[PDB]
Amino acid sequence: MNEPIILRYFPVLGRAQALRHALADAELAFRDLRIPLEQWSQHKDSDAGGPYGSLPTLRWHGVEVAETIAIASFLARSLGHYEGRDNGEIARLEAVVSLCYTEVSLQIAQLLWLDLFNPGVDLAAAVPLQFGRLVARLTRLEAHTPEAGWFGGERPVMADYFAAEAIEALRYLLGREHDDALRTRLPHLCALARRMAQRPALAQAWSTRPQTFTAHPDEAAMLERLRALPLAATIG
Amino acid sequence: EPIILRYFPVLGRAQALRHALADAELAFRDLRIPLEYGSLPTLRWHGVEVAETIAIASFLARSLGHYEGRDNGEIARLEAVVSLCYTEVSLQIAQLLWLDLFNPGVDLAAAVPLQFGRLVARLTRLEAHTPEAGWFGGERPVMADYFAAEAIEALRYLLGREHDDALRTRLPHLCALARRMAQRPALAQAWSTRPQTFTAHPDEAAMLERLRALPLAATI
Ligand SMILES: N[C@@H](CCC(=O)N[C@@H](CS)C(=O)NCC(=O)O)C(=O)O
Ligand SMILES: N[C@@H](CCC(=O)N[C@@H](CS)C(=O)NCC(=O)O)C(=O)O
Repeated sequence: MNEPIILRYFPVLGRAQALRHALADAELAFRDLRIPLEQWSQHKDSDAGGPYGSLPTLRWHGVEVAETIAIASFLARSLGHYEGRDNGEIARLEAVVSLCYTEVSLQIAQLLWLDLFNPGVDLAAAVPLQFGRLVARLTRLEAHTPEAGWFGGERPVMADYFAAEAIEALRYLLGREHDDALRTRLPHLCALARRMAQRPALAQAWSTRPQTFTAHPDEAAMLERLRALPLAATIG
Repeated sequence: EPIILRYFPVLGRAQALRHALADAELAFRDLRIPLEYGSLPTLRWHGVEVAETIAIASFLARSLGHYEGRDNGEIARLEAVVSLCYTEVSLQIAQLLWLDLFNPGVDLAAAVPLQFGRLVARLTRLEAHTPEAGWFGGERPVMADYFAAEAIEALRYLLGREHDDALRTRLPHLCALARRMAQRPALAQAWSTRPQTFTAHPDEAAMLERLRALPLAATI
């Protein structure tokens, strides 16, 4: 299993799934190292945890990299995603990653952890707000999402991998009942996520896709509480 | 003005970007939009519209020559500092101020020490890789420096002056870095027009009072 590329994260989707996709889709051999949370207090102050004792981390041919956003940009540079692009075009692609990570992936995770991080919170009041913000942000991304192909043009770049996982994150939270509503509000992002799921070089990644979004002890419990709430009316 | 930064008249997501523009040899309009992807901050730079705080930081890093002569691993160390400082510290400080408006019904006495605790631990990890002299950029400041210094000011803003002594004790090199940044001559005008509130909260003053009444210095 001894790879010169190593991506380290927990056995969950949260902050790293897009990064897994970028590496698999470039047909790089890499070790998808999934560190269990029970074993993580051992890795915090070791090399796997990196300078800041947090995940994800990447090792790329001897070079250690930390933090999801920095890794994304490092990979974009390393895979040629910015070749022939001026700073303005690059910044547009980095805005997409940044928006998907900050406003969607971290927020979906916060919604799942909301009880344990905000004791006594009224889910029925708090969720519609935070969720409504989250959909509003994706709604604006959708307005600049191309009808065909990728943010990267004829080929996918980091923005594409993050945008597709932002849709899967949202779909995971809502459940399959509400696919029709998503397709109505986010048609171009939905279609892009579908295209990404069909890429042959991602077949193994889909095959080994992690089941949960965070390491929440009972995430299934939290979801059914979240899905009891009227989130569909927020979309429409 | 060919360069315009648009944000609210508050610190939150933009002060570090104001500092990067001011510290460079550059005229820019600091456009401050009354508190009343359709989101801010935005930057216009010689005809180019840029959005999202992190992407603006990286755009300026490229434009201002911050990454010249650095390999990709080096660039990514700097970019991770910006990302830690903004997403794990500055954004979370904002979250604490908005906490009971966004999480109606929350018990602050249990919630805050935990979230404030995580936030401090992150900065303490960075403290260990902060230089004793100079900047993350070496001889001159880069974006990492501006964000790191605003992360400290954010924390200080939240605690209050009483607990300054304990901060230096926990985070000497970041405290020194932030101090050094404040005395850069090129930033004097920025400090002169420095906004007085961190967020666009309806009544932040009142919210601060509530937060400081909790046992916050215990977290250090
Ligand atoms: N056509 C399907 C759902 C289509 C759909 O909504 N697909 C999007 C969600 S916006 C998606 O999940 N894409 C990933 C995939 O289907 O592979 C149905 O009849 O319910
Ligand atoms: N040491 C001074 C206080 C200055 C101070 O607060 N220094 C650090 C504490 S972390 C700081 O935040 N400096 C940033 C600044 O000068 O704006 C005093 O007590 O008279």
